[PDB]
Amino acid sequence: SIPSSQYGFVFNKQSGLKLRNDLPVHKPKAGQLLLKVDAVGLCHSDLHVIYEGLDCGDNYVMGHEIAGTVAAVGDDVINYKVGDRVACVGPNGCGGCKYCRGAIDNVCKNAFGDWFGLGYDGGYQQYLLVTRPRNLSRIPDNVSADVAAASTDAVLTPYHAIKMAQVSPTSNILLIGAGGLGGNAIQVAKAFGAKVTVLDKKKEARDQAKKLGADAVYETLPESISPGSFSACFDFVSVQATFDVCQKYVEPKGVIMPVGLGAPNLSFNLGDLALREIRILGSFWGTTNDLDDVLKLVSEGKVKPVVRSAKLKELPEYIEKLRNNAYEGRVVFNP
Amino acid sequence: SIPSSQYGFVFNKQSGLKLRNDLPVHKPKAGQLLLKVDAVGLCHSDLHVIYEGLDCGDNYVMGHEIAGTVAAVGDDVINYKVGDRVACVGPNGCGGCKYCRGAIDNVCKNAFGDWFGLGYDGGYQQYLLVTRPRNLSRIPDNVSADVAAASTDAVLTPYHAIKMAQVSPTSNILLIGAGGLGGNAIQVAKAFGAKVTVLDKKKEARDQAKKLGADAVYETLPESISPGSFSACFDFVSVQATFDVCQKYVEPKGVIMPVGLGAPNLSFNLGDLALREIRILGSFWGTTNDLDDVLKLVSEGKVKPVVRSAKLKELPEYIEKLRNNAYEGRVVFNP
Amino acid sequence: SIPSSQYGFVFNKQSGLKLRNDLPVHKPKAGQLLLKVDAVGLCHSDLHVIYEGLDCGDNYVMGHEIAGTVAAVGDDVINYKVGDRVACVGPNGCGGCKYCRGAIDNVCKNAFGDWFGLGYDGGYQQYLLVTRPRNLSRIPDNVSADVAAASTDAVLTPYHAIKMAQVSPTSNILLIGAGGLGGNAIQVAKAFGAKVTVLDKKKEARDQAKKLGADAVYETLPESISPGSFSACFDFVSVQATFDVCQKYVEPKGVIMPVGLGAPNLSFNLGDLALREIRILGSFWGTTNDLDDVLKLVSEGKVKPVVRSAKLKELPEYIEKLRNNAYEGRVVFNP
Amino acid sequence: SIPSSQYGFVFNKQSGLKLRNDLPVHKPKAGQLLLKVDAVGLCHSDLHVIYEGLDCGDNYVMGHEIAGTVAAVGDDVINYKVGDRVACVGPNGCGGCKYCRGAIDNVCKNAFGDWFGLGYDGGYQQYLLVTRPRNLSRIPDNVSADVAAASTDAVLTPYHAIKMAQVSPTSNILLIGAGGLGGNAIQVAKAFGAKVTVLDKKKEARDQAKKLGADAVYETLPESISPGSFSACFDFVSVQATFDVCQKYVEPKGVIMPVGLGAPNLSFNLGDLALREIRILGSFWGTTNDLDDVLKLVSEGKVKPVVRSAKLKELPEYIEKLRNNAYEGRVVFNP
Ligand SMILES: NC(=O)c1ccc[n+]([C@@H]2O[C@H](COP(=O)([O-])OP(=O)(O)OC[C@H]3O[C@@H](n4cnc5c(N)ncnc54)[C@H](O)[C@@H]3O)[C@@H](O)[C@H]2O)c1
Ligand SMILES: NC(=O)c1ccc[n+]([C@@H]2O[C@H](COP(=O)([O-])OP(=O)(O)OC[C@H]3O[C@@H](n4cnc5c(N)ncnc54)[C@H](O)[C@@H]3O)[C@@H](O)[C@H]2O)c1
Ligand SMILES: NC(=O)c1ccc[n+]([C@@H]2O[C@H](COP(=O)([O-])OP(=O)(O)OC[C@H]3O[C@@H](n4cnc5c(N)ncnc54)[C@H](O)[C@@H]3O)[C@@H](O)[C@H]2O)c1
Ligand SMILES: NC(=O)c1ccc[n+]([C@@H]2O[C@H](COP(=O)([O-])OP(=O)(O)OC[C@H]3O[C@@H](n4cnc5c(N)ncnc54)[C@H](O)[C@@H]3O)[C@@H](O)[C@H]2O)c1
Ligand SMILES: [Zn+2]
Ligand SMILES: [Zn+2]
Ligand SMILES: [Zn+2]
Ligand SMILES: [Zn+2]
Ligand SMILES: [Zn+2]
Ligand SMILES: [Zn+2]
Ligand SMILES: [Zn+2]
Ligand SMILES: [Zn+2]
Repeated sequence: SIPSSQYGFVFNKQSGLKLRNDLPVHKPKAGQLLLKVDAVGLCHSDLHVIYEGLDCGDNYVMGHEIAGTVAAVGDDVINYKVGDRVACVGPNGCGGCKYCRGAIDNVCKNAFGDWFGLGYDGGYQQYLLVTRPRNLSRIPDNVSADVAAASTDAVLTPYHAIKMAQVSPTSNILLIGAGGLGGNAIQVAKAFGAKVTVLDKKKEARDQAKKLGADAVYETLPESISPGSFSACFDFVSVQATFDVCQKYVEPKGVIMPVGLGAPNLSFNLGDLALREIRILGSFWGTTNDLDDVLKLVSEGKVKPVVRSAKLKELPEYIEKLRNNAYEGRVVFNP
Repeated sequence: SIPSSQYGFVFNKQSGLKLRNDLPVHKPKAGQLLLKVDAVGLCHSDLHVIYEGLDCGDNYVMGHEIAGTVAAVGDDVINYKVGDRVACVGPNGCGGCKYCRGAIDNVCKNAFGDWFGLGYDGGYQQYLLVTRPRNLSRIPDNVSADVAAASTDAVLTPYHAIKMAQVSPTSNILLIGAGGLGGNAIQVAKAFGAKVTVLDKKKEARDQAKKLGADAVYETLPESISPGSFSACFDFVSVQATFDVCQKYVEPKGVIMPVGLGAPNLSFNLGDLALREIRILGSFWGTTNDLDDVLKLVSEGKVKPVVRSAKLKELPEYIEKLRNNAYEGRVVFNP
Repeated sequence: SIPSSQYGFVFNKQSGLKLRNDLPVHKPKAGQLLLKVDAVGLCHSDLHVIYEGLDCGDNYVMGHEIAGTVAAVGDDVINYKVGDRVACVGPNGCGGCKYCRGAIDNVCKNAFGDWFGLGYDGGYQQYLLVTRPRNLSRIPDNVSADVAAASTDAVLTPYHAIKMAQVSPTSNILLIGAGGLGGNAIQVAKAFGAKVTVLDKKKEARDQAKKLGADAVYETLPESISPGSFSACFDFVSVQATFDVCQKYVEPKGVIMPVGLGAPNLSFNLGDLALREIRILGSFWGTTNDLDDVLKLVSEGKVKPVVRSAKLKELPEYIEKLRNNAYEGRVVFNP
Repeated sequence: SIPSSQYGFVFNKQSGLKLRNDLPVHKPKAGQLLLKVDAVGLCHSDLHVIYEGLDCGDNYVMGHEIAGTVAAVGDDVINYKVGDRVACVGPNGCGGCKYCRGAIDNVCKNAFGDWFGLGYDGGYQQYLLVTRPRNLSRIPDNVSADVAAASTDAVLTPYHAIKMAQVSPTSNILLIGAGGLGGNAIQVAKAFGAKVTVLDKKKEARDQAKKLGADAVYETLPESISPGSFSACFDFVSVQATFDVCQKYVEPKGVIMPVGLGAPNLSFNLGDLALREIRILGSFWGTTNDLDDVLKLVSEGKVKPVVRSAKLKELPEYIEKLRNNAYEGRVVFNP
């Protein structure tokens, strides 16, 4: 049956993220549903929230890569039934604004500060109350919870960005960072037919980037590669040093995608951006529609997320390891 | 008759901009044509180059807003003939690469730095040798040399940016700076149907902005105006302070156009740009096709450039005035 | 107060459109609301349903240009309150599908056959039950019901089409038909900044087109006009003769918009369409977001719908006049 | 050495396509070059010209899929050298109009009726005079002349259309016709990552379609496939019946690409195109930039044109087999 209480990690600004053993298990009201978390991923963004002032709100269960099984549905829920395996659409769009009707519910202003695991409660618990079921994607039968969870951000974000940049078979792109996101960016990009060059400061990540399909992998681009030669540069790190590499190597009218959140601000050379018409396109998570596209690509085997799983109570240990860039790929937790 | 020597203003990194009374006038070889300058405009970019280290080559006659009359055509040229009134397409693209064949001849790599008045010789002289006649647009009979001169940049640049921003009747835009480019941007934007709000530190510029069609003008945007409510923000100043205004007032997925070149670098808030998918689009001058459109808009009266003229030998006195923001609109010179 | 029974014109396949005196006044369930019709427009499409046997469904109150005031809201409805003046979004999207969330709720497969007044009940009655209020747009205070009504189709449709064609100040377009939609297409197009040439076989319509802002109006295009010289051709008639005019005068890569529905099938010259890459884009009504864009353009005075009002009971007399192209612009009715 | 006379096939409205053993060998004038034809392909289009009067001009050497080696260069030709292996860009744009500058040199008006082998002389000869060298693309060393010839149209045309339709990894497309163009369209579509369904009346073609990578291949779509379920429908046949299939199976807002020229006219159901906003996009050959993209994709092994070669003098025989749809893929000839 479904318990009266549960354990989970709650984030509070004065105490950080804390394990709580006596959390309530909400019973879904009309239009809501209860999701039993099967897998929740750890995104590097949680590190920015907890340790670097990335402000998303206060006192909420973290964990935004959520995959679970419908455990209970409130009155009026007809689209979902207990037993349905689903993954959460991070942005948690309101569903009624011009954004949520305009194919871009990821930037819904009403939902700003109310994202799953980033403002609103997330997956670092046993039972998640979903107030808006519209923000759910059905997980295909052949896709595991662990992979589905990673798919909601580690894959979704790169997919959304790559789609936005309109990558194609004539694309010659550069990806900076081959971690959780970068690793899936490689596979998504290859699916679009692009040539992919990867940069990463960690040898292990570089080795993995190669196994995943990257056409070229380096720690530092050789002097032999020409500046202003890439059609698109996706920066999954976003510190000034990496942004500078993108601006140097992107071709005229090419695009720079600062997906990474490694700094509060970044500067660009104005004379260069203007005269060569470089485009800096912000990209955030992904849309409800994108998620459906994504789970389909994973299901069909085009994207295989590097995932490793562990018990949810081991989370603090893995956060520490992540802080030290001590592992490759993604790690997901089973509550 | 065509003289064998001329006067003009030559820019050198060591001696700045200097008047030369012994510049050479060369009959055009095959493929080339000699243009007699009728009007050449003074753009603020010239101030950046002469006084602020904006790197635009060395050792060439300045003046990049050029309108004139063909004085001689080399053999092989059959697209133009003596007497034709034409305006120069600044970027001076090679016309044979993938950029030039791809509707973006303004970002041609082969020709990077080979720009009229900003790398290659320009209009601050009596005769300009044009080596690539393809980079000329016919001036309509009812458009004066003075107006056509201003149109090649002051009107062309903002037209190119607005067009790139896909401005429309549903647009709510903010323009910062109502000088040479700004005043014309107001008119172009109104032609596209946008609502225009202008910011300028100088009363005279605000008044002109208003006379030209701006819906609202201010020295300081009222703090009560909702942040993130403009679909596009065109910054024709580009210093850190104005860029910050753009990022604060641009709506989600909206666009920031840093057309101005007032600083070597500009920084943007990373979390804001990413989470709200803000776009920063570099825009440079205009294309050959763009200029034809611009000259048609001007001939039709949709854009009426604010212009006043003087003898080219008065350039020094006007450079100082523009440097002190002493006049409104554009100033053009007649050699 | 709210009456128990009402009058309205119900459409049935056996007996056509007949006036009823015993129509119930539905009490809105949860999530629904009751709209008191203040103004309802007569569209030419209604004639296709009544006389050309255009199958939209059967046994429903017609009238799809709807404007009114909220008379009652069921439980749960909080986005609307009795007294709110709103206009119906014709397509009546379901809201949950990928089309409705994808910025294109006008083609929602789920709501096919359930559009206001064209499958589902409409505005040719006193009180309309609104099952899905997401399909409503608030009417600005300075916009009358009568004008709002015409805005939901007469204006909305050509707006949506014109926007799709990406018209701009460089566009040279041709519109065929200056009636309900045509007259507004003229205004919306001028707003977009395009030069507009209009064709209409009726002098009174040509006279009005000129008054509305058309740059040139004719019955037949003069020989002086070159073929393939229009960037876009909007056909609000759509019979083979008018389509032929479009394909002959549209320029290479240009677009033809068969907005009109005057024929079951139309043919195009394949050789011409392929070699000159002509585009034929289908356009249907408008989206919820389009209507907000539209009502705003009207409130701002950019579009002044030629509207004339009469009492709903006079509908029959007016349908006959429309059948005979006896009047110009739109006629809307006050219940 | 270069002979003073040659043989080739000339088309005339009166005598049809006839072999000539006394054709002159043109000496290149300045800016022009002579090309030694290494391989020329037979496109079904040639049949329409010979037998069905698609009138492209008169008295010209046919054969528009051209690959060869520069035999001679006139004075001033600098970008090309004797011995350079190049493939002709069919449309043979003028290079100086707004279309050629606007990334669409394939619809250049000045060049209408002056295309390689279709108005202007083509490849069914030994030495072709190229009056406009801009319409050449370098053949990579690892691409044979036979394959390159096929790439100038059999691959280029479908590449252009597929690029235009913006196919992607989430695309579910239908291709009708698996001949010369069809077979390559399958390969190009896969490189873009789309799911492909092919239709061909001929068994051998279906069998080849399967070997080329189509996900599903049929003679007739099984009743188990839902109408309006394809994102894009490419018709490489274009007879009323195939178009009808496209209109029935394309999903809302989907696109129909009538690339085939199997009929002088085609009709579309207006009610259906309008309500489901179906798009019909004309597509013609390819652009100079498209060919560079294509030869690169071929060189990279992503597209392997099914090609079989024969002596040019055997052309009369193969034209007959093609009329009889007797062989699969493309057949190219060696002069
Ligand atoms: N824009 C969005 O919507 C969005 C969504 C998810 C994550 N993110 C951001 O993306 C970034 C990465 O997420 P992640 O989970 O993949 O982190 P990760 O820990 O899983 O992987 C990080 C990788 O970056 C590499 N790296 C770090 N600094 C580098 C440098 N200076 N040069 C080269 N390589 C470097 C590391 O070696 C590591 O392999 C984070 O900053 C996160 O906040 C953004
Ligand atoms: N991207 C391009 O291709 C391109 C082409 C031309 C010019 N530009 C750049 O555009 C900028 C303006 O060109 P211009 O000739 O119009 O300058 P201008 O001197 O003709 O007009 C400048 C205007 O900006 C206003 N202004 C200055 N600082 C301001 C501030 N902090 N806040 C608000 N308003 C301010 C001034 O009062 C004045 O009205 C220059 O930096 C120039 O280099 C760029
Ligand atoms: N696609 C859509 O979503 C949509 C929405 C509404 C209406 N429509 C269609 O648009 C068309 C017009 O609607 P309306 O209410 O504005 O019609 P209308 O009666 O209000 O105006 C019709 C005008 O077309 C002119 N006209 C008719 N035949 C002509 C011809 N052969 N040549 C030149 N001019 C001609 C008439 O003189 C008249 O001025 C109808 O066919 C309607 O079904 C389509
Ligand atoms: N628009 C352009 O720019 C362009 C460029 C080249 C060719 N084309 C046109 O494309 C068409 C095909 O060119 P091609 O060289 O590939 O022809 P092809 O002879 O090489 O191959 C034709 C294929 O179509 C199949 N087919 C014919 N009728 C069919 C039907 N009713 N249903 C299903 N399958 C059918 C045949 O079995 C054959 O496999 C021609 O009409 C040609 O004119 C257009
Ligand atoms: Zn994340
Ligand atoms: Zn929302
Ligand atoms: Zn300038
Ligand atoms: Zn170039
Ligand atoms: Zn209607
Ligand atoms: Zn829907
Ligand atoms: Zn062909
Ligand atoms: Zn041309």
